[PDB]
Amino acid sequence: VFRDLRHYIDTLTEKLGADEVQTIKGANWDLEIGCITELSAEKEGPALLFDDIPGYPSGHRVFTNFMGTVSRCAVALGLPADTSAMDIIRAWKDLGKRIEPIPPVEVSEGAILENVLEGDDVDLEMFPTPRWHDGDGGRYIGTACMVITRDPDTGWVNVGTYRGCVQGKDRLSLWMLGNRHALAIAKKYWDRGTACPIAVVVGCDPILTTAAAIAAPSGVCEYDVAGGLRGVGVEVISAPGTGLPIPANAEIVFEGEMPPVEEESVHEGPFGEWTGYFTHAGDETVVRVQRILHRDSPIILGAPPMIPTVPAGDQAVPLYSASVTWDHLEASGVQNIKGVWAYARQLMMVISIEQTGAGDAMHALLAAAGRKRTGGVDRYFVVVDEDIDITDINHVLWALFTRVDPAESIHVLRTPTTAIDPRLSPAKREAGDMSMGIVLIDACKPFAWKDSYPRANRFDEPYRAEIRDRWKATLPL
Amino acid sequence: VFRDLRHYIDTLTEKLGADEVQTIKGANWDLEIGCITELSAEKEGPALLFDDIPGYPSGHRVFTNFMGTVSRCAVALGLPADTSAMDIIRAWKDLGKRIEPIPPVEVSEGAILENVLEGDDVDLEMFPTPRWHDGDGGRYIGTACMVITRDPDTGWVNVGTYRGCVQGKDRLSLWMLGNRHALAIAKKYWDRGTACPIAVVVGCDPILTTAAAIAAPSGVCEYDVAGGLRGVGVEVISAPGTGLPIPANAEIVFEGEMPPVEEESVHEGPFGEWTGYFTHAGDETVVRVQRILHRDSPIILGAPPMIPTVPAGDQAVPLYSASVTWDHLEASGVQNIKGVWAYARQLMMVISIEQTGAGDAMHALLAAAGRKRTGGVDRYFVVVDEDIDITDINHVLWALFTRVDPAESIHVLRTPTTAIDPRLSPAKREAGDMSMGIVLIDACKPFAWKDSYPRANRFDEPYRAEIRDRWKATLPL
Amino acid sequence: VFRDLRHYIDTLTEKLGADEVQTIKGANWDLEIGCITELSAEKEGPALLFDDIPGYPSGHRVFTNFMGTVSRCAVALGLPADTSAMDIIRAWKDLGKRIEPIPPVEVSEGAILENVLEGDDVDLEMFPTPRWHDGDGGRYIGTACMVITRDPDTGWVNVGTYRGCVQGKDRLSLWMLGNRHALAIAKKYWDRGTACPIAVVVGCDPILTTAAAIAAPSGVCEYDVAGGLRGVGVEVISAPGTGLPIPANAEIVFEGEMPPVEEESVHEGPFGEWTGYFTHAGDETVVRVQRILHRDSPIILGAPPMIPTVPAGDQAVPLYSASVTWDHLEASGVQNIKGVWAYARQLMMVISIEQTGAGDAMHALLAAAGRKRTGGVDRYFVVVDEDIDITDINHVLWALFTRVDPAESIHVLRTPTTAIDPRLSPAKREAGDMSMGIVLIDACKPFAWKDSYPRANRFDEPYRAEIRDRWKATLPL
Ligand SMILES: Cc1cc2c3c(c1C)C(C)(C)CC=[N+]3c1c([nH]c(=O)[nH]c1=O)N2C[C@H](O)[C@H](O)[C@H](O)COP(=O)(O)O
Ligand SMILES: Cc1cc2c3c(c1C)C(C)(C)CC=[N+]3c1c([nH]c(=O)[nH]c1=O)N2C[C@H](O)[C@H](O)[C@H](O)COP(=O)(O)O
Ligand SMILES: Cc1cc2c3c(c1C)C(C)(C)CC=[N+]3c1c([nH]c(=O)[nH]c1=O)N2C[C@H](O)[C@H](O)[C@H](O)COP(=O)(O)O
Ligand SMILES: [Mn+2]
Ligand SMILES: [Mn+2]
Ligand SMILES: [Mn+2]
Ligand code: NA
Ligand code: NA
Ligand code: NA
Repeated sequence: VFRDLRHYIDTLTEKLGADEVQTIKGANWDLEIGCITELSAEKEGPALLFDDIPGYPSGHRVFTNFMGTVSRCAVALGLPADTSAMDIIRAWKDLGKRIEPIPPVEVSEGAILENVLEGDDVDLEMFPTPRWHDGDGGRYIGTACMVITRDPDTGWVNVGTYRGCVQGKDRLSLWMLGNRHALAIAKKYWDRGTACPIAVVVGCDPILTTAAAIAAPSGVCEYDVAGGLRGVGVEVISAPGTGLPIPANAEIVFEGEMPPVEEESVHEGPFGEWTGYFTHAGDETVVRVQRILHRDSPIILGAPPMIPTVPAGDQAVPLYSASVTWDHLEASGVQNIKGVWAYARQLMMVISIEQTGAGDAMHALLAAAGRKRTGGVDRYFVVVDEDIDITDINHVLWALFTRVDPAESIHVLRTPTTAIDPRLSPAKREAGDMSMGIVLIDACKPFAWKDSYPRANRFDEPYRAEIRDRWKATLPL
Repeated sequence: VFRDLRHYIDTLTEKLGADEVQTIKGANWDLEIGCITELSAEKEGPALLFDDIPGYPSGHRVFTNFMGTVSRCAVALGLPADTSAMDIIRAWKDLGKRIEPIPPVEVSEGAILENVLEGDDVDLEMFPTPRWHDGDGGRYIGTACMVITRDPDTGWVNVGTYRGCVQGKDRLSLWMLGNRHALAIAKKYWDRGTACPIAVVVGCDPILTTAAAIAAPSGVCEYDVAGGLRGVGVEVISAPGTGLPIPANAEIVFEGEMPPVEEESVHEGPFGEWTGYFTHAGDETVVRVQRILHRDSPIILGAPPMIPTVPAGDQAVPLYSASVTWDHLEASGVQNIKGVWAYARQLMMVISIEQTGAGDAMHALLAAAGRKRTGGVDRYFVVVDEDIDITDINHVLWALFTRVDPAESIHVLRTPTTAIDPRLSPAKREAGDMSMGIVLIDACKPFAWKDSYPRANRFDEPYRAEIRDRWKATLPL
Repeated sequence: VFRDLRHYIDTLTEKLGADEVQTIKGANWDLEIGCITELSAEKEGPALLFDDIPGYPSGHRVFTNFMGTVSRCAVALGLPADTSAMDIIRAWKDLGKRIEPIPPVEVSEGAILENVLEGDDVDLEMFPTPRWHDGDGGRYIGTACMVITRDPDTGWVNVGTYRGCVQGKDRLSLWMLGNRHALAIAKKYWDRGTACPIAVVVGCDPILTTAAAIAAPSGVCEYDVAGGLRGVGVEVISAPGTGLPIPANAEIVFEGEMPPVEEESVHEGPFGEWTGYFTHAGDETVVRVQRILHRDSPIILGAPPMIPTVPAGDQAVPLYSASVTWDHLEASGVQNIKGVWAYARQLMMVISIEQTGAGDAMHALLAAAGRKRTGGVDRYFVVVDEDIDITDINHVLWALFTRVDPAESIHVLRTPTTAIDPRLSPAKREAGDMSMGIVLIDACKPFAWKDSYPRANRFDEPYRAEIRDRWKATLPL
């Protein structure tokens, strides 16, 4: 529950020390910002606040890696700064069950109205938008962002997150996969020979984009869902030109209309997919930007895609993957679950149970492998006992390294993949052949003889936590 | 919604002709009744009403195979006599979602009070109980039955179905698997050095035992659930001796108490498990029978176990298996489901989808294989396209025979089984080794080339149904 | 040993009651007859005798499903109406060994001469020929039929069964696979610039077509073989126009000549292959029909292809498949064979042995899998112990469901298939790639521990037969 981006940054330095966010002066938008973000992300550095970008006025800032740590996700979710990775999951999972839609609160004034820019004054190049990676088609101002549209017939307002590239001083490309709600709406104003009116937020309260990104059902306005996660409706404004609701204290908004493909498209160069590879460039859907709103010292909220095994700068904890699988395991009557986690979004799913029967391990693997398809590359599935910290790749590895008989525990299944999968050959795709496969890896102590298992040389968790909280100041631990 | 067994039999002959139930005179309780039931069941004969059993008074009857057909399950569920097998599933599945507990209705009079028998008059041998199979430990009067107990502290009343063998003129053995609600309750009166008071119904309205058998949650009195499936609470009576609620128009009730194992057990010979094999004999939990209630011409409702690939005389349609898997496939986001069915309870699960993507088939297989473990022998899983009648073993076979590449479509998975599995070796069990396996068989037309699939030489379903309903009288069809 | 079709129908109602054959009035040749045949066949109804077909004179009849039951095959083979399925096999197998060629008996008069039709009077459309399935290329009067030709040089007369479609009022298409004896002969009269003279029988004594269908060696006139199975030579007539021998009391004969492909072909639409799929339409070999002979109230003997897992209306017992495999198992020194059966012609072969050694089961599987290739789709092979009724799909299933360890007993072999196989992809065929595979499934009680196998809950066979023959009238059983 944040007022705006700045309340969030503050909150971070309140709960974590002034070191938790660090301001960087004189990095360049071209490659340099992105490359810093990527390395800092790998090293779980501070959240980065980029200032005095050469060619740009002071306070014209970029904020990256803003939720690229466990402890950060906890603050953002407003739990104790020191809440465990798996506790966050437990929390998220259970929030899921007790949240009702709380609508946005109208509100009359707000920081978004400090600088409004119309007709000629509309220059997208005014922002210090980075070119995040060599090979991007342009500069992607719209990453951790909101794309807002209103259904004209009902009045549902849908906020989702589509990549937005700067295509000129008044054009912003968006890429929406076929099935996107924004597009569903959009087509109402097309089959009526108007444009589809749209606003697009490119910096603001991260809880809001956390929500924009949530795969909310149709008809359901993800503004409400945000209200749900914070507990009070979000402070909002009729955008002047289009009427659409935008955040009162947002950082930067573009308003205006998006016509049909057949009338104006632009070339939307590649950008990185979630699997850590560049997707395809095409002629994409573009928006004519008619208004720019921005606060003084406007910050862009930047989440450029990284390879998925790097901490994800916009939520390092895999909230959705971990939690939704966990609900499926329960529904699938798997028992004594101690934890569910995902590395690289969903490419290794990990499950920690307490085995009470011979079939538990294989039952959890098949359960996890059969859950609701999402992003359509699946690969590894790993079950382990209740003494493995599955949020700690090292610990999971040691289990894969020391509790797996490869002749018995590795189950390679031959199954199809999806076009998105970087490992499908041109020859295969073209022939409609989607064969890939998955691995079910049973890394559990064998049940028949579990009590006879060699004992781990490692401190128990309680003690680990006694020493941690005792040697708090002194030493990272 | 039946008044009693006799309303049900009537209903059967009303909806199906007087041929649907047939009365059999002069078969013997020893083997002969059972053996007739088994063959008639295989041939989907009439529901059998056994009369003039030698050594027994007229009207002392046995009723078997009472729901051993699709069309019978439909009448019992009170849908059109001619409702399709899969329509029944669709119905059951959806009833599941709209039923609330409707409690039993007290009622003052009823047919159960025509003959009450106390102290010396209590002779279990009075009933023409069959010895259903050679190898049964005795005569099993308690098959399609209700075992009623009341929790003394709360007052929850639990009705479940445990095998009941006649162990003398006043003793009835029951076998309850460790985790049975009756036993949960029972242990309250043991840890208090009283017996556990119990009544046991051995003939009555089959909807009632349909419900007794439903794996209802703890705390939940499956009398209510019966109320749910019929739409009105069930007509019921405080049994005189124990207070427990029993059906007003029931056929035969035994009331009395069951002490702890350590005080009186009996040898409870084998009887057939659901997998079509004899389980183990042991010293079992026994009930001292103190009252016998029975109507004039009392009928025993008999469901002896058959091998599971025979039509199950007590519900030939696999209501629970088919429906609960279907809910899991939905939850697991499998789509365009046309049908789910099970042969031999759950040993082949079959799923009919309409493929819209390369991964559908394997996704449905894994989804089904990971669902909530129940009876703990799993074996085959089969997915097919939307033109297969999966309720017709012949049609499913032809798909397994003509749409499976064995080198690509048969996925043998190595997984553990449970002690109940007749194929686990003594050597394995003793060593705690439960290895068995399952098969995922993709019997779908290959998606990459589906439109090029050879065309089936078989009448479309609409036409099949035009000719069927047109040539109705004339010819079985 | 039947006089003609009518002696056969009679024989059926003599041995089985008047219910065994049922006369159907006012079904239409277009689809309706076929669709009734198919459903009645699935339900093992009566043999169907179709009368008063709209547009057609009375007694112009169609007879289907004429041998679509075990008990029917027994009557046809003239054994006790109640001979077991496997007894029929045992009988067939052993007949095979004691039959010598008994030639046809000349005879002077016969029912075939009641109506002869020449030049203009030749109208094939006169018969109430059904269009058996939607998708057939025309109406297939020639299904359960005889195609008779005489070798001009030697005088061998060959009768085989090729599909015959009505192609006009005086043209009948035949499709002969490359290697067919009729064609072998035919080519003698082509390489001599005459037509090949031919007669084609389309209703008659079913023993005769049983024989026409028998894959008799070259040089061997399958008229003789018929003599062998009945014990007396068959009553026969020089057809007037061509001289060829035809049955004295046949129902319907067409006589005339068939020229070479290059001189007159017709389009021979698809019809159903034995694997339950439509084959390819092509330009086919046609016969110019010059004579029509028919008895008063002439019946067409109709065996339309059904999917192979339906009871085959023309012999539900798989005489040839079951018996010839059985001889191979013997020759392959497999021992204590109790039974061999086939479902869907040959797509699951089943073998029942009495195991006396560790290697028996796998030895029977490989033996069966290596036998003489016939129709060129093979798929499943199943061995079981001597207590399985392998003629009862339910019983075989329960064995596959409860006696197979999938991790040990399922042997998938990678082997090529043939073009006929509906599951081979266009891409594969075109590349000359015939990979498919087969499964060897050992469903035997494991020998090492067989005596410890859980005991079947099912009535022994003797008793099953005591109750069956005791409760004969009373109840189907
Ligand atoms: C978090 C997030 C989600 C992206 C996304 C990105 C991020 C960071 C980017 C900016 C890094 C790369 C682009 N993204 C796209 C995307 N969906 C889409 O169709 N096109 C995209 O370009 N999504 C998915 C989208 O955010 C969620 O699936 C929404 O719930 C879908 O919105 P909707 O349900 O209202 O249609
Ligand atoms: C339909 C049915 C279910 C049997 C059953 C049978 C049938 C026909 C028989 C009579 C053929 C063989 C015996 N049965 C037993 C049984 N559960 C058990 O612990 N012991 C048994 O002997 N069950 C299971 C029981 O009916 C259901 O699982 C109940 O929902 C469990 O009751 P509860 O939930 O109240 O404890
Ligand atoms: C029983 C039977 C066998 C058919 C047959 C059918 C049936 C019902 C039909 C009518 C349903 C479909 C068509 N059939 C053809 C066929 N052989 C062939 O080359 N073309 C066919 O069209 N055969 C095979 C033929 O009957 C036997 O293989 C003969 O033994 C071969 O005759 P021959 O040995 O004298 O050449
Ligand atoms: Mn949405
Ligand atoms: Mn219960
Ligand atoms: Mn021949
Ligand atoms: Na969204
Ligand atoms: Na119950
Ligand atoms: Na032949």
